[PDB]
Amino acid sequence: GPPGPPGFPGERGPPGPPGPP
Amino acid sequence: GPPGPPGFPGERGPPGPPGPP
Amino acid sequence: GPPGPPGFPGERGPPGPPGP
Repeated sequence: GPPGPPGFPGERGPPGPPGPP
Repeated sequence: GPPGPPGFPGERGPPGPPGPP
Repeated sequence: GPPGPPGFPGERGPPGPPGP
């Protein structure tokens, strides 16, 4: 048969690194 | 034939950008 | 039929905290 539907999106990424001084 | 099952979940998103100065 | 393709990537992370 035909392929199933696409899976769900992943979760959100982690916070970025601290900013420069 | 019947369509297949849903796909695997997406991967986690990328890390965020650097914070402000 | 075969399983569907994997999902799309998640949301971009939040910006980082202010620098020193």
